[PDB]
Amino acid sequence: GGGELFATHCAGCHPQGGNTVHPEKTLARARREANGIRTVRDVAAYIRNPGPGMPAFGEAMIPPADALKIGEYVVASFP
Ligand code: HEM
Repeated sequence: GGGELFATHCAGCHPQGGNTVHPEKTLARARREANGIRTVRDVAAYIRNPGPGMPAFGEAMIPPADALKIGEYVVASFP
């Protein structure tokens, strides 16, 4: 499940869709979209080449199908 993948790999730094490292860059829809992360595929692609301070999630670690599940959970969970 997308929710479980998020809890495992992302919730530590993005609890409830926030950001413990860079306060301004939360997962809230308006914030992420202002930075070009709008679609499920945008989220999936972003984790492979993220911004400073965020570890990169390669395809070997998180296969395409799972990256999409994470994206599906992110867009629906954080308005
Ligand atoms: C696969 C799980 C994760 C997802 C889905 C995710 C997703 C995102 C997204 C969409 C953004 C906003 C990008 C922007 O607006 O420019 C972001 C930013 C960020 N994430 Fe994550 N993240 C994940 C895991 C992590 C982890 C584990 C950490 C903490 C070690 C982390 C730290 C950050 C930081 C520091 C930023 C700011 C990057 C910058 O300053 O450009 N993220 N993340």
